[PDB]
Amino acid sequence: ASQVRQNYHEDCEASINKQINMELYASYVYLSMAYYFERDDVALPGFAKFFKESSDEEREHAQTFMKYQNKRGGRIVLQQIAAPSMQEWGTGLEALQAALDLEKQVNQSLLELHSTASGNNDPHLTKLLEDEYLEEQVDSIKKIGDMITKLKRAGPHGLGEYMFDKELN
Amino acid sequence: ASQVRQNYHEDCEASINKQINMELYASYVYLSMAYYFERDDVALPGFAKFFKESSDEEREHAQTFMKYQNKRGGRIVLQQIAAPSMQEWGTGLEALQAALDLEKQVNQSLLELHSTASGNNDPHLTKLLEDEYLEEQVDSIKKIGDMITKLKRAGPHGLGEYMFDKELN
Amino acid sequence: ASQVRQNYHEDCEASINKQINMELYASYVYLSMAYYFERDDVALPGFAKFFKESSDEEREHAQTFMKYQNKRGGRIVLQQIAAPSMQEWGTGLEALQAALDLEKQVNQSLLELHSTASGNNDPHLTKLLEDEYLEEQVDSIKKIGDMITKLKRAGPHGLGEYMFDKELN
Amino acid sequence: ASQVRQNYHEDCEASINKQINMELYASYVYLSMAYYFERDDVALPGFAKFFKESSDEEREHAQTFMKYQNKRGGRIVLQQIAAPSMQEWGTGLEALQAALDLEKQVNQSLLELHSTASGNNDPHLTKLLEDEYLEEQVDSIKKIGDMITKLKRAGPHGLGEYMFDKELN
Repeated sequence: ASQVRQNYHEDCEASINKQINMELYASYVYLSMAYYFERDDVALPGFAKFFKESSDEEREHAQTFMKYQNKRGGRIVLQQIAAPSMQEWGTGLEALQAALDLEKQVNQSLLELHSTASGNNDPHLTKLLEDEYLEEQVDSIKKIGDMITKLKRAGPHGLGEYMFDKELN
Repeated sequence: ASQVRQNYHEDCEASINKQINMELYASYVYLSMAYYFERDDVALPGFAKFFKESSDEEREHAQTFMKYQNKRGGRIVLQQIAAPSMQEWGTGLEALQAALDLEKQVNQSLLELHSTASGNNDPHLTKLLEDEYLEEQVDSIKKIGDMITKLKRAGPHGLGEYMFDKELN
Repeated sequence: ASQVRQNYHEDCEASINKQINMELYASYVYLSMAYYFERDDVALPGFAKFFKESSDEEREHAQTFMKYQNKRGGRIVLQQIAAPSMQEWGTGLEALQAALDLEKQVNQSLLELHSTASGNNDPHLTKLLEDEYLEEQVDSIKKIGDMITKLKRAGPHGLGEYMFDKELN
Repeated sequence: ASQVRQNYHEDCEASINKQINMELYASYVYLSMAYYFERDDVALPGFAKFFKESSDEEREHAQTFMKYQNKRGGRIVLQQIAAPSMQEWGTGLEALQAALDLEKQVNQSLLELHSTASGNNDPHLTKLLEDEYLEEQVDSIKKIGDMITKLKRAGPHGLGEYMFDKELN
C-alpha cells in the first residue's frame, strides 16, 4: 500500500474512480449544451454561458476527487468518457430539464458514496462529501429548479425565452 | 406608577400593546410571503425581497412602540402572535392585494389609536403617530396601489409578472 | 413532490417546521427581555443590547431553516408564536439563568433533529445542523455560563450588576 | 398689531412669556447645581457636566420661545428670574430627584400651553410645542429616570456614586 494510506477502504477508492468518470461525463454533457446554444440557429448566449460555467464546475469536481484519491493513497483509474446522450438539446427548457435530471443522478451517486463511506467508518470521506459535493449539488438542483420555474413563467418560448436568456447572460 | 409617567392614560397604554401585537403579526405575514416567493415552484425574487423588507419594517414599527411604551412609563405586555392567515399566497397580484388589505387594516387601527390619544389630550402620542406611523402607512398604501396597477398593466401573469418582478429586485 | 426534492424525508421536513417555530419563540423571549432591561425602573443597557442581539440571532436562525426547507423542496408551515412565559424577567442574573435554560432546550431540540436526520440517512441535513446550528448553540451556552459566573462574581446585585452591565454594553 | 400677526391669541402670547421665565429659571437651577458639583468638598465632575449641559439646554429653549414670540408678532416681556430654591443640593441622587421634579413641572406647563393653543385653534403653536418642546421634555424625563435607577443600583453613595459619576463624564 501507499505510505500514506490509512483507514481507506478499497470500495471507497473504487467508488471515487466511478465518481470521477461520472463528473467528467457531466462536464462533457454541459460542454455539448454550451456550444449547442451558440449555434447560429439557436443563439441563446445566456444559456450558453450557464452551461459553459456548469461544464467547468463539473470538471473541477472531478479534479477535486482525483486530488482526494492521491491524498488518501488510492490510485486514480480513468475510463472512457461516454459521448453525451444527445447532439442537439432542443429548447432552453428541455436543456434545463435534462440538466436537472443529470444533477439528480449525480446527487444520487454522491449519496450512495456517502453511504459506502459511512458503512466503512471513513469520517474523512463523509466530511469531504458533505462539505465539497453534497452542498454544491443541492444548491445546483435548487438553482436549476428555480430557473425552470422562471422560464416557464416568462412562457418558455419566444419573447419570454429571449428575455429569460438575458438574466443568465 | 412609574417615576416618569405623566399625562399617559391607561387606555393609550393598552392600545399601544395591542398595536405592538398587530405590527408583529403583520411582520409575520410578510415573512411568510417572503419565503413563499423563494419556493422553487414560485421563484419571484423581487416579490420575495419586497416582502422581506416589509417584514423588517413592521418589526421595526413594533419595536418603536415598545421603546415608546417604556419612554412614557407604560408596561409592555406581549401576547401570542397568530399564525399567518395563509401558508400559500397565490400569485404575485394576490399577495399584493392581501398586503394592501393588511396595510389598510393596520392604518385603521393606528387612526383609532390617534383618536384615543386625541380624546385623552395626549399630544406627545398624537405627534408620535402622525410622524412615525401614519405617514409611513399612507406611503406604503400608495406604493402597493401603484404596484398593483403596474402589475395589472405588465398583465398580471406570465411574462409580465416575470418582468414586473425584476423592477422589485 | 417538488421538482427539487431528493432524499428528504417527511419527518425531517415536519421537524424543521417545529424548529422554525421554536427559534421564533426564542427570538420573542429575547425581544421581551431586551425591552424589559430598557424600562426606566430597570435601566441595564448592556443586558438590553445582549438580549436584542440574541433576539436577532434566533430570528436569523429561523430564517435559515425557512430557506433550507425551500432548498430541499419541503414546504414551510408557520404556526402561532406563543407569548413569552413572563412579562417581567427579574434581575440580570435571573434573565441569564432563564436564557441558559432556553438555550439548552433549543439545543436538545436540535440534537433530536440531528438524530432524526441521521436515522433517515440525510447527510445534507446532518451537515447543516452541525455547521449552522449545533456549533453556535454550544458557543452561546458557554458564553451565557461564563456571563453567569462573572455576574455572580461581580456579586450579582448592586454595584457589581451595574459594573457587569458595562462589559456587555 | 404687528404687520405679521395672524391667528395669534393674546392668551398664547402671554403664556409664552410665562414659559420663557420658567425655562430661564430652570436654566438657573441647573447652573446652580453644575457649580455645586464642582465644589472642592463635592467634586462630582460628571454630575457637574450633566447639569451644565441641562442649564444650556433650558436657556436655548427659552431663546427658541423668544424667537417664536417675534416670529408670530407677539412681544417678549421679561420678568425677574427667581433665585434657585436651594444653594446646596445634597447628594447626586437628591439633585437628580430635584431635576426630575423640575422637568415634570416644566412638562406640565408645556402641556397646559398646548391645551391653550389647541383651544384657540393655533396649529402653528401646537406643532411648535409638539416638535420642539414636548418630545425633548419626555426624553429628558426618561433619561433622568434611568439615571436615578442606575445610581440607586450602583448604590447611591460612596464607590457607586463615584463610579456612576464617571459614566456622565
